[PDB]
Amino acid sequence: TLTTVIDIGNFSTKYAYKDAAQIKVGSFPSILHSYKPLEDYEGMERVEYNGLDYYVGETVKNFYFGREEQMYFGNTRKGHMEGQIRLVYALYTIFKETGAAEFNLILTCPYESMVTDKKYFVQHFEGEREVIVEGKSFKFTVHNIVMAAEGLGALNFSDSLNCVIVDAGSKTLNVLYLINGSISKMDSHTINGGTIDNSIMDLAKTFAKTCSNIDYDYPIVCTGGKAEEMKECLENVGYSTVSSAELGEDKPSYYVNSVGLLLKYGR
Amino acid sequence: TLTTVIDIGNFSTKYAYKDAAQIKVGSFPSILHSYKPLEDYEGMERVEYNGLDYYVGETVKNFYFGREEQMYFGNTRKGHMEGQIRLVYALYTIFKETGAAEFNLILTCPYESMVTDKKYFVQHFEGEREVIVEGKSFKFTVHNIVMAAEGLGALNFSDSLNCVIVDAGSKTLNVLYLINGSISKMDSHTINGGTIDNSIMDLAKTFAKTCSNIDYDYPIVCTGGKAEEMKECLENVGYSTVSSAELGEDKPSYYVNSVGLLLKYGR
Amino acid sequence: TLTTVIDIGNFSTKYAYKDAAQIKVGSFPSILHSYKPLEDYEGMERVEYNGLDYYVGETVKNFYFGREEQMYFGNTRKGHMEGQIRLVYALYTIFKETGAAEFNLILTCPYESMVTDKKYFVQHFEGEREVIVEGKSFKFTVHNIVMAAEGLGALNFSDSLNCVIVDAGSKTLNVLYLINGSISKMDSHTINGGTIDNSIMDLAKTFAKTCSNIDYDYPIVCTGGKAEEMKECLENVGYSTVSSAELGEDKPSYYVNSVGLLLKYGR
Amino acid sequence: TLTTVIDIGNFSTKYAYKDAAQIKVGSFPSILHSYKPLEDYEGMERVEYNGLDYYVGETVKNFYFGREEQMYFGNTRKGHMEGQIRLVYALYTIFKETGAAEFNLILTCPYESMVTDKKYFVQHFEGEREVIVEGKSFKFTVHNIVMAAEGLGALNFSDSLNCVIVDAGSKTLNVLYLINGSISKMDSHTINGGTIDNSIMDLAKTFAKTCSNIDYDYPIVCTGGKAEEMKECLENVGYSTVSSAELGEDKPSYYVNSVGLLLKYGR
Amino acid sequence: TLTTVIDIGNFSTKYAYKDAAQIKVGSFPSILHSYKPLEDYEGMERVEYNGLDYYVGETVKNFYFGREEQMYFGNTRKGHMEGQIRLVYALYTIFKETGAAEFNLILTCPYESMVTDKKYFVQHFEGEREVIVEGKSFKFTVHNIVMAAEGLGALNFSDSLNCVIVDAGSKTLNVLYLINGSISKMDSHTINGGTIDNSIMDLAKTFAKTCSNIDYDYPIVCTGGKAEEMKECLENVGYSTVSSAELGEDKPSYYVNSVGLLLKYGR
Ligand SMILES: Nc1ncnc2c1ncn2[C@@H]1O[C@H](COP(=O)(O)OP(=O)(O)O)[C@@H](O)[C@H]1O
Ligand SMILES: Nc1ncnc2c1ncn2[C@@H]1O[C@H](COP(=O)(O)OP(=O)(O)O)[C@@H](O)[C@H]1O
Ligand SMILES: Nc1ncnc2c1ncn2[C@@H]1O[C@H](COP(=O)(O)OP(=O)(O)O)[C@@H](O)[C@H]1O
Ligand SMILES: Nc1ncnc2c1ncn2[C@@H]1O[C@H](COP(=O)(O)OP(=O)(O)O)[C@@H](O)[C@H]1O
Ligand SMILES: Nc1ncnc2c1ncn2[C@@H]1O[C@H](COP(=O)(O)OP(=O)(O)O)[C@@H](O)[C@H]1O
Ligand SMILES: [Mg+2]
Ligand SMILES: [Mg+2]
Ligand SMILES: [Mg+2]
Ligand SMILES: [Mg+2]
Ligand SMILES: [Mg+2]
Repeated sequence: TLTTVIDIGNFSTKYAYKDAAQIKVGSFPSILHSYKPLEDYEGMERVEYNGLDYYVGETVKNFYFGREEQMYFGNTRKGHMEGQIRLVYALYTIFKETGAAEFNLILTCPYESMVTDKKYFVQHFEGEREVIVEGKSFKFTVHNIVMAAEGLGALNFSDSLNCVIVDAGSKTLNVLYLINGSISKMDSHTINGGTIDNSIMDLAKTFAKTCSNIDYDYPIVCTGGKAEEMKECLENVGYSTVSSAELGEDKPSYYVNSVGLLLKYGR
Repeated sequence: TLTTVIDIGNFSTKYAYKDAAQIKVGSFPSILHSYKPLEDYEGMERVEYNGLDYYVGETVKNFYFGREEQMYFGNTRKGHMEGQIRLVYALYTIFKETGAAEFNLILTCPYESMVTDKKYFVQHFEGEREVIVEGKSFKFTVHNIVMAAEGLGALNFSDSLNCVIVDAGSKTLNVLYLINGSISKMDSHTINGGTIDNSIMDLAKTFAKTCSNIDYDYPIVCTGGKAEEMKECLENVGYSTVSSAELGEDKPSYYVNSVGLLLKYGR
Repeated sequence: TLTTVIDIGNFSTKYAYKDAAQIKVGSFPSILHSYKPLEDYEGMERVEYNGLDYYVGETVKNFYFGREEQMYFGNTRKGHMEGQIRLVYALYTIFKETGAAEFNLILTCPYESMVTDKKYFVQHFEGEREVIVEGKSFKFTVHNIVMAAEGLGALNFSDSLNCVIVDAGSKTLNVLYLINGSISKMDSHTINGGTIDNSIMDLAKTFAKTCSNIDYDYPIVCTGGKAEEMKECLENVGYSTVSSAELGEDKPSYYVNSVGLLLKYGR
Repeated sequence: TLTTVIDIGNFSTKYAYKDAAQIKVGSFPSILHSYKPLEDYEGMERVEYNGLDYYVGETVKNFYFGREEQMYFGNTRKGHMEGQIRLVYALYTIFKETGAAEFNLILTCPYESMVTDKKYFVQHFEGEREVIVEGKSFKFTVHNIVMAAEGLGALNFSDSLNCVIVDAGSKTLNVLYLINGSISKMDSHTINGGTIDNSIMDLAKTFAKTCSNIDYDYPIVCTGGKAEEMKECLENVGYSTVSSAELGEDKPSYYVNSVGLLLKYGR
Repeated sequence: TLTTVIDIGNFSTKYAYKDAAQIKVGSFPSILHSYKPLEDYEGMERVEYNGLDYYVGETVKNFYFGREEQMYFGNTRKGHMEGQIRLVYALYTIFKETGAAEFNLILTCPYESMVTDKKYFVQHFEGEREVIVEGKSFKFTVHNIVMAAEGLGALNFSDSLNCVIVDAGSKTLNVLYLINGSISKMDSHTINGGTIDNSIMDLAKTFAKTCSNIDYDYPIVCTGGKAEEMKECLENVGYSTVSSAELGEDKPSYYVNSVGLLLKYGR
């Protein structure tokens, strides 16, 4: 039984798991399109789960040639009748690396939609499910789902236990105000707009307007894919003790929300 | 040559000047947004200064409809690559009332950032500058800048020369401990949080914790926009000789930091 | 029915009671903050009494990370709409040690506010009250309140019956000039400023200015948390017969105002 | 080389010196406070001597607005780590009137602390010292110190050589029983309490209790700042040959302890 | 109407009266202090008479702890604006023993101040006066005052009608040279200094210098509180027929000046 953490995003979908003492990690881009029976596709794979028939892979962006603003799920309630495909293809990708068919899912979600997502993640996933990927059917088992918060993976790489975790996402910012290893509910934002639509210098300045109950000596931990460019544009705003979370060797900044939850949670 | 005082705040930006024996005064709200070329705007005006293109006016708050916690600059180092627009539009508003193009600026700033702000206010303003407001270009001249302290305008309306000036601001409190017409540097706070985010009864009680070297018979001069509600919630704490600064006729309490510096300084 | 003495201070809140022939004693830090619903707190506890909702405990100081000068009630009229929580949580802490729900309160207060505090301590506490601590409701009974003076606990450890009790507090000094086991009202000071804000060498020298009707052979009994450092800095001023009050075994110097009133009063 | 006499008191500090045949005299108030870097002070001056940093001047009483019982050194062993500043600023004030940098100090002290004060006055003052007053450093030289008694200046204005000198001070009475131009050690009091705290009618009556080995025809010479009001309240007690010491023209009664020692001693 | 004799001294105040054939007698110590509102005094009582507010009683000496040379009125003109309180409290003490409110006062005074004291004893006491002792007001009546001499009480216990009465007092000696039951005015001394300040062996030797017109076979009657130690130190000087006056049973030597005037005068 393999306990893994799958950070379903909008630009990409990051999965992390621990087989040996090392952490094996990977991702795949979060662009999927309806079926449209094609002649001979190469860099995409057909996924069928629960009455759906979608292409997930690298070359699904070829379906959106002159309409490239339509290839990204925008700030929309992860785990729809379209967002399940990103999760069950992430389960298949782990199976192509290990051979495990019994999963303990550590899902990530924004903190505002914490108790809301249990309609869609829990009921559709009760063990002994089955996908049909590239014709070949695949059966897996998920018998417990631990729905974490999107941002807490950067807390392991925080020098202070009392900080603000800024998730410089792709369609949304997840400001997560944290006290003692615990998340304050009143002071945690979810700012719309991400690094795809907006520049970081125009996105770090909207952080300084929303979370303006923060003096400039307060610790800020930047995470997300644009983390090391986020802290270079917050220091020009005037914050001082900001530090982006850096992972180990050969793991870039967009695995921080996923790798750090593996190093902390899932007991 | 017109000597004027411009109190750049976070909720609003107050300007005061003296043409006749009277003091002509006014303000405009401190909400500005990036350009976004619009069809036909009515209650806002486009301002271009130094590679910037921002809307300043009454109806800029319509850009922040479902996101009203993003319309206010929060406690952030006045005179950025965004806060210059509030000053040069305040210069334009004076020009629409008098016709003066040579200014002597009496700027206000918090006392903690007194010697720090001279990188941004002095270097960008050296006379013969030019804005482009609503298409029509406008040229002005500023050849001396007197950077005052944010709160000293209430000192003219203080019965005692030895008092504490509490600036019940909008994003910050500027407690300014004063001895003999001079500002003590050790005992002057700058408390984060203002009347927008916090209630006054929860904000006057944080004044009693910080500036607790003050016995209850010591004079406190409340200024700012919420001044006459500030002194009604300090007397419930236990202070006795507190008195908010009242201006003349038809000038409300939020001009005290600006009008009082005109009646005292700028020689 | 348990007769106990609760010395509500500013740095801490000390409670003392007598169950066996020994005196069981304890305290908890006097830092409390508004509610702000948190995810999973560990070293703090929620207290609800009379329309209030506050966290009292060890880790409430984490709410005041970059603003550590805001965590202490400063010289402010004990028993407010915020200071009742320190008393009713002290009643709960005794209940977790004995199981008593009927209390005889020996409260301490400064001598200047002796007859003044009966608006707030008497009327809010008339027996059969109820707190809600950590969800679990708790009912107690207080049917008599003996409001003592803050400093008289050191009188039991005084070799002379005619002395000056110097309460080296945390926000205030309570100089209590005493004749024959009775408190002189004209010669009892209440000096603002304590050991948190001021150093003791700069605080013992303000004692020598105020209470300067004292010749150097007159007995001075130092109490408070900084008592044994208070007498080492009064002897450098020039006082000779000064002696800090020492308790029994395993009771430090900050219980003197509370333990000594149990050994003397509450009949 | 200028031989001068400096009567360090508690209300004021009187210096006297003789340049021409006349006596040039002056004083400055004895209120000093710790440093607290201020913006623009007017009637006070910064004094730095031997690791100290104090304000001495007229307007130092503005630091003690609601706490006016804290501005006076009370009966405390002249020449501390705070009382040296009153002496070295008195040396600076003479230098601003003459230009002398080599001093022969005639210090005054109470007779009880005659041989005791030589730890603090002699060792800290051995010539070639240096103060830093108002930024500008000042070097002086003191190579002999003649420690007189506080009261003997009134002996020159005494018609009898066998009298009692009553020093109606500010924090203390220096009754100095004198026989033949020499001071009796057994019959010289030092009564605590002065004219600041106590009224003279309640202070002259404590003289009649202590020095009650004095019949009513015995000469009493009243000195100090309240001298001519002291003799008007001793005659109501019943003393008959009491006469306050009057100086020359335009020198009030509080220079008697300082001017009279210049006219008698310092050989 | 009760005729009583009240010997106001400096160490104590002795009153004597005759209700039955016996003489009821008593005293109280002559230490009084200004008011200073105290919390709960035990062994002292508040006395208010004629705009005065003083504590008279046993424990008033606690007000003079480190200053014990200030608790005694020294040789100062009995019946001041402070010495009236000792008399009217002596009237109250008689009222607590009998219930009499109409007094015939036999006051004692030194012989030198015989005709002088009638300004203060007669005018302030004209019947129907009123004290306020311990809150409870008390009205009395004094309609004749017989001002005796301090020492004549020992004349009843003198074997010779031609003697010298030596009053070994507390602040003064009242040598009273007596011929035929009548007092010689030229040869009656009043020597300053008493048994408090001076030893008797150093006080009996000053008697031998002043009243040196006395041969050693001449009768000397020692009275006062130190009477039986006075005659033991006059016999070492060389006087032979000296005999201290001894009262009846359970009346010590300090009632002789008061009891003996009751047995002789007041007709
Ligand atoms: N598989 C990947 N390969 C390269 N860059 C990536 C990858 N995944 C994410 N990134 C970088 O991360 C940014 C997106 O941030 P990310 O945290 O992945 O968004 P989300 O919150 O949707 O996961 C992109 O701009 C991209 O530069
Ligand atoms: N132009 C205005 N019209 C009405 N109310 C105002 C105006 N400007 C300020 N106020 C009042 O003042 C408060 C803001 O305080 P203010 O001192 O103006 O903030 P700042 O320190 O940013 O200038 C607001 O809550 C508002 O009630
Ligand atoms: N619970 C505690 N644990 C350890 N030290 C304490 C505690 N409470 C007080 N002290 C000591 O006492 C000092 C504060 O003095 P205290 O008399 O408690 O202040 P207050 O007058 O506000 O009660 C602190 O500096 C601290 O060293
Ligand atoms: N510089 C001064 N100006 C006016 N009055 C003074 C001055 N110095 C002293 N006095 C008077 O003298 C009194 C204090 O007595 P003084 O002998 O100066 O005290 P100290 O013994 O401390 O020197 C004060 O009540 C004041 O009236
Ligand atoms: N009430 C008293 N109790 C005990 N001893 C007393 C009392 N009154 C006087 N004495 C003794 O008398 C002495 C004082 O002499 P006294 O004649 O009382 O003085 P005065 O002339 O002032 O009355 C004291 O030394 C004391 O020993
Ligand atoms: Mg993400
Ligand atoms: Mg403002
Ligand atoms: Mg305390
Ligand atoms: Mg003096
Ligand atoms: Mg007598």
